[PDB]
Amino acid sequence: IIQHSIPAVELRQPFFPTHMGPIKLRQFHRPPLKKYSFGALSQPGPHSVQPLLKHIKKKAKMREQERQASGGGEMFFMRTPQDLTGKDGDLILAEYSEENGPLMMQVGMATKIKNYYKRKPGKDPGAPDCKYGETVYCHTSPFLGSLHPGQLLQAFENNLFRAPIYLHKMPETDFLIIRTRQGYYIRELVDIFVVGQQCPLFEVPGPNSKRANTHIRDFLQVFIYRLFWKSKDRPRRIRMEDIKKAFPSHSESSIRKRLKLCADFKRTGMDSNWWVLKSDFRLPTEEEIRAMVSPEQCCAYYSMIAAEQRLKDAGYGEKSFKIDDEVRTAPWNTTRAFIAAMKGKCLLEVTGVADPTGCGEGFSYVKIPNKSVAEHQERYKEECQRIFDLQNKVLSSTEVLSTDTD
DNA sequence: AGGGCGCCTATAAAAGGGGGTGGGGGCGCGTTCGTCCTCAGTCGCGATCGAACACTCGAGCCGAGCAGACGTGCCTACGG
Repeated sequence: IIQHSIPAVELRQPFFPTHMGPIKLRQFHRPPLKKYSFGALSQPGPHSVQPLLKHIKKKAKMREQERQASGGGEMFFMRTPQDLTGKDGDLILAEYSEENGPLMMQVGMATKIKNYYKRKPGKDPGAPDCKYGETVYCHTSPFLGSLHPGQLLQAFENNLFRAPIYLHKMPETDFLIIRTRQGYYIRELVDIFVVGQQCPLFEVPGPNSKRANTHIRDFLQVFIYRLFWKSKDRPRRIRMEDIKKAFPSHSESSIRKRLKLCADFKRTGMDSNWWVLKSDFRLPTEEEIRAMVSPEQCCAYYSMIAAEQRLKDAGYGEKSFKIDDEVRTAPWNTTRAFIAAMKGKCLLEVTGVADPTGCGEGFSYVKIPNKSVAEHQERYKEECQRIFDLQNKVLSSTEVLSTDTD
């Protein structure tokens, strides 16, 4: 059970962008430092980097007191955008080995760490302890390969994906800088996980699929309801211009569709007119709005449009998505293939063009039929096992390489 | 107790059975070989079932056009 932060659950901006142009899609999950137009750090010259130690201790203390003040047990702390800052709480880094994994979290979403352990035969004294995560004793593997007896494997686990992770040490040279309009802050950060290839648990839709079109529609609908809720006017009213600015690729006519059932156009002598909430229309509750569209569904959709943009950039037209190698790497194909195989509907290529590492240390998620048929499945498991073990060994290794001069 | 007289030894030849010994043939029984049958396995042929592909129909979405309303500008008429 995953409980996301309130800003994420509410699909607030900027945590959940309403629109992304080509540039943003290319930079998806890699935001570049952009200059500020105003505020302290818009100014030239040196700027102080501030310590956070007193602040970190204080927030931990305040949070624990709030915990004891009601009057123990479990509390949920991620209620406001302010609670999501890197400025307090314990922090880890996670570095993703896939250049563009099929699903990624937005800021404000939650994930668990699970410590998968397989018992040694006979008298097992229990799993080793880890600094992070909750131990899970598993007789069957949640991955493509099987755990060996006595093997502990850490992993990220959420509704988008499961992925093995490997704990490493941050280099002694490195610090985390947090940057706001107001100043820089610095934190020590020692724990950094390498993330291995994802096992997708959520299916990414194809471009212009019914699923995709239903999603943008519903997301637009949610944004609209939230606009009415934000309005302080009675009767509530919103401006077309504000919707168009958030959804610049929607025609005014398609926006009028979403508005015709809940609101009335009020014309004024000025090129700004209002849509006023109908007096017999009951605005959906917070709880009902949340049920309309989940953060996971937004993540699936984002994955599609970003991939679609990268494909266009590489010369692959919409008619391409009998199929080109590059199109096989698309998240709508890889997630579909992996999930089908998880349900026993087919097997996976494993060795193939969709291996995200390009060098045999990752899996190619491409459907092959279940179609000597005990040898067919034993060969699939053997190959899965080999790559599974290879990935764990390479990504957990502390060996120092050796810059490639090419 | 001893002399003579009986028998043995050797020679030829015939008569005919009968008896004895050895070899061959015939007859009967058993063994071996061949043929047939049965069983099992494999291959081929035919029929039936399942899967895949194609075609048709319906629904939805998008776009374009028209109408209405509002605002602004220009011209004409009315009022002071």
